[PDB]
Amino acid sequence: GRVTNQLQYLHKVVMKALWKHQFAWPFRQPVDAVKLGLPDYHKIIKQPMDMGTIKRRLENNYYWAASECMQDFNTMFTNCYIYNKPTDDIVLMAQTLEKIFLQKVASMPQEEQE
Amino acid sequence: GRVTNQLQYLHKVVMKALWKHQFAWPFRQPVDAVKLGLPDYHKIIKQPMDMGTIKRRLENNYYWAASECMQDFNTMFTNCYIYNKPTDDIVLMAQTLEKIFLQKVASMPQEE
Repeated sequence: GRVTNQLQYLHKVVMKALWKHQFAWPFRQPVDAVKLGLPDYHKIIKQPMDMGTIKRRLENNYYWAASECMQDFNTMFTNCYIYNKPTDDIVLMAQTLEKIFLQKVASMPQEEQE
Repeated sequence: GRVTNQLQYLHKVVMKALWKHQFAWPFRQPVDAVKLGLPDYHKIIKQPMDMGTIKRRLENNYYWAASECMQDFNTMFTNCYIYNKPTDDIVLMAQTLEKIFLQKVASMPQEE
């Protein structure tokens, strides 16, 4: 439970950009395995992650460190690559979003503090 | 070339930690589909990436920005998750290495 300059950057710069992205819609809420017809989803993916969860954690001071937040972003993207077929559009969508995520992390301010 | 603080950090902290990790050996050279009996590998993975290539690139000043090297690390990890079965050990190895990657990149100096 902490607010830092990096957490504020992850929230207000990085997440804000990804959230509004045209490929973001599948990732803004938990995967709904019922609605989507995916009865094996929770057998394969043991740690579901989504932007809504990450955003709410940033608003509620759940994270102590930027790295913790970056790990949740990574789990979200990795779940997608692991669950889905190589040829699924969703995989391309996740790669596109993940490249922005990495690009933005490369300009995160580096006085990890608060 | 002079080497930005970020690329120096990627070389001396990130690659340093990953290259010597005990889970690193599958990733140190390009995947050999012949040796590994993986006829579909190059059909699924269109951009192979490996730590030997990235390390070479870091030594020979191939990179113009940190994000470029970081993209290569990401491609290497993602290749693995896309090609391999969810239950393969290699996936667990990749995840562990990628966690270190992200942890270190969290503390990377600022650009410029």
